[PDB]
Amino acid sequence: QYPLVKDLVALKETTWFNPGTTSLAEGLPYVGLTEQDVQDAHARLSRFAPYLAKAFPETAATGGIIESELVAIPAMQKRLEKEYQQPISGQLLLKKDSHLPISGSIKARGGIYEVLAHAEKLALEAGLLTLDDDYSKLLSPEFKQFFSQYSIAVGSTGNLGLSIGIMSARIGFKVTVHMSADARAWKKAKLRSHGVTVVEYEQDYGVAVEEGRKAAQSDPNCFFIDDENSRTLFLGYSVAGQRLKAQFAQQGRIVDADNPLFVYLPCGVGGGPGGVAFGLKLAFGDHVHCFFAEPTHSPCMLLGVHTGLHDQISVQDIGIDNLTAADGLAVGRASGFVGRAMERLLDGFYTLSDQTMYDMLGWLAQEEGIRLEPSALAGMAGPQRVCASVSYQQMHGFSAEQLRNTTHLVWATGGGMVPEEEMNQYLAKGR
Ligand SMILES: *Cc1c(COP(=O)(O)O)cnc(C)c1O
Ligand SMILES: [K+]
Repeated sequence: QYPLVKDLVALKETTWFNPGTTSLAEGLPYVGLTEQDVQDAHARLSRFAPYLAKAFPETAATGGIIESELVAIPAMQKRLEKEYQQPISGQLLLKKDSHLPISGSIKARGGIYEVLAHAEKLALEAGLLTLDDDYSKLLSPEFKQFFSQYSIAVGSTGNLGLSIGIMSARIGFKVTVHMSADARAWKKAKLRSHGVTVVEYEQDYGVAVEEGRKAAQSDPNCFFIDDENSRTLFLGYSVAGQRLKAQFAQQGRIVDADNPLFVYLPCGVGGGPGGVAFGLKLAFGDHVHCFFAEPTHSPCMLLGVHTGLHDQISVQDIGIDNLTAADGLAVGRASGFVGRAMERLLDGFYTLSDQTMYDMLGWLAQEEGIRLEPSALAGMAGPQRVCASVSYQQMHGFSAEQLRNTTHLVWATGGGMVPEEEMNQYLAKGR
């Protein structure tokens, strides 16, 4: 076998288990954020819940908590064991962030949160709002006019654009989304139907984000959503940790030393999976084990963490084209901060090809009736990478029994809003 980086260079599916993981206590100083920060995010989303229930009536029945289902997928589990000839110990579950309301992706967590935090900040500073107000008052025509004086910009592939576009437009902000090549036509149409300005290019994610950042700095009433650097996005994602813990409790599922939880997180820039992993660590401690999953054509986070260069190296530095069917994950350079903040708290990083993603996407639809976009399948290959590795199991001291009592949680990150035509194209690609 090649050394790891040569696998990367060759676009071979590969797996790196992190030999420098630490206890939660030993890792926490390096995060730069705390459980108090995470609880402040929960509290902010709770303050906005009465606004959201009215602004987006699809959330009224939970109102307006933005949360997704946690489901068991034992038919898919058996299918994976059949197709890849590797047993999956324990139970396989799926977290359906693909089916979050409003924008149908994990970006409905961090993207939406960042937009709400920005509105709140402006409204507070204007003297228009206090923390103990009923936030549904923000729906008033006066508030919409207030927010119309401010603009938001974002670069995206873009579930992020979709999330920040739809939320910002509903609030009353002017919003422009700078879209990478190609970004799906349906997403641009969807944004334009919400009164969002979209600016189309023909370079990748990093260029779109760069040009979007440039345009927002030209105006003190324009706020750039910076997915490479925003801790606010990260915190919006991290809210998922306690939400999941509460679901596990409700469902009567134990997470402890004897019943470990392994979580498999698709990774673009790292804010999404990093933020979720942080919230998970605070919720479950040393008993949750987190794995990032990237396309073979975009292994930016694995590359950054493995080499210790983080955002100082890109996939293109190693001759990789950053072209993948997994749009949400087609990020060529890791986060400005997530790798350093989180490496001690991440058990491993792996890559999988577009074809693997497409094959699994079809199997999931066949076995479970759940239809996702290719990006959302990246975690699905994780349980078998982990179960096959004797060295990973020995590294962490996992017994046969602990492995039988493991929960494997695949984090689905997008797909619920993909139109039938595009979904049928996805299904046509798998074998
Ligand atoms: C945002 C996104 C991810 C993870 O993205 P990050 O850039 O790491 O935050 C994964 N899957 C989908 C479908 C996404 O939209
Ligand atoms: K990536």
